[PDB]
Amino acid sequence: MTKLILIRAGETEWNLLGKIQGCTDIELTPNGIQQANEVAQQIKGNFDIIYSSPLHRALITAQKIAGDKEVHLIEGMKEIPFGTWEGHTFEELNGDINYKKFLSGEDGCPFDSTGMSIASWSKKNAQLLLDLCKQNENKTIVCVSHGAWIKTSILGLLEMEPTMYHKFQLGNTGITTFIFRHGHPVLTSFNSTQHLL
Amino acid sequence: MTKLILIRAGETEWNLLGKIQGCTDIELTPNGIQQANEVAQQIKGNFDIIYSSPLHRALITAQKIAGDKEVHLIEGMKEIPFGTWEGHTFEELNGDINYKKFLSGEDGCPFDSTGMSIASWSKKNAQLLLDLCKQNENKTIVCVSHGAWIKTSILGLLEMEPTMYHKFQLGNTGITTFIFRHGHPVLTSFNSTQHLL
Repeated sequence: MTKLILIRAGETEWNLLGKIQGCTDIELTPNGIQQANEVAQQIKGNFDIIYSSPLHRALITAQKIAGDKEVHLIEGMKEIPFGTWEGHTFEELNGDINYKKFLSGEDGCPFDSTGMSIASWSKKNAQLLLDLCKQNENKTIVCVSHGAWIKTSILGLLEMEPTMYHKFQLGNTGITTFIFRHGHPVLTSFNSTQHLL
Repeated sequence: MTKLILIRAGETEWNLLGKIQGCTDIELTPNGIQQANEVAQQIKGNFDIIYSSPLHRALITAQKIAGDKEVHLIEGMKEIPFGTWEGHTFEELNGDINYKKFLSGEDGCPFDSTGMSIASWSKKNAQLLLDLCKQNENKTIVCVSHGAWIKTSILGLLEMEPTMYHKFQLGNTGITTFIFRHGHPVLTSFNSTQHLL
């Protein structure tokens, strides 16, 4: 009954460049809008309620999916801040100490100098998503958000070590779904992208 | 680049009952065959080599997908034996000590009285798939196999605790994909089933 659907925002120019957006409010590419429409077509109108991050790339994606429904903004669902890392590619971060930890597992995998980590964001976002699911018990919930945000959410809900973050790759408009088999969540799909051409 | 595609076999009557097949060679339902067509239609022959479990439910699904190509049998790809538990639902196993261990984590989560577990199958199936990937370095490899076999493969490739098995739910003709970034495997999709009508 209670079904959770996590959808990554559509494509942006910074995505194509490998440029870390984080909180930077970059707009969709024309292809990123096509992606939003194709994922909107896949979902049809199935969900009961749809939430979104307020960032444009996410919000526009959610509005295509929503069709006639309201899109409920959730600031908490905004992309994880990458701080100083924002504006750079990962290749440029090679001489960063916190990036060396981010990969290794040290200090729960720090996001630059944001004071926060894969470990903290996992607990935090998981707790958010669980509260939403309680709020909408026995409904199908769609949440449109971002790559880091969604990946930490997955680790959080499933209770996975922070270094598992680097073993999941999540695409633009990638569908990731949970159900709750006991009281705990169960992953039913991850990064389903068959709706794209 | 090396791409791995793990596909679960089509539906059977034992699947609809929640009945544990394991090694028993149950045939597809007419719907299971319709699923096999649909997944074959999605894949569109878009792979370089295809391997399969020799059990009919898997092999027939591989044959639909393969179309023109040869389906390479691998005995090691056959569904994990469930021994004692084969021919039963999970609800029937309530009084089994090994089933309580299978859930909890004890002894690497034993599969009945087979002398084997989620832990041992994880290492073993991980190992097999890596050898297959080495043999076909830089090709797109399809492997048709079964629920438990694929889930243990995921845990083994991603190096996860046996108990995580109960947090993944995989469907008939569910697509699951890996690539290899930095030498190590990265999950790009799990249980993608948008091809099903």
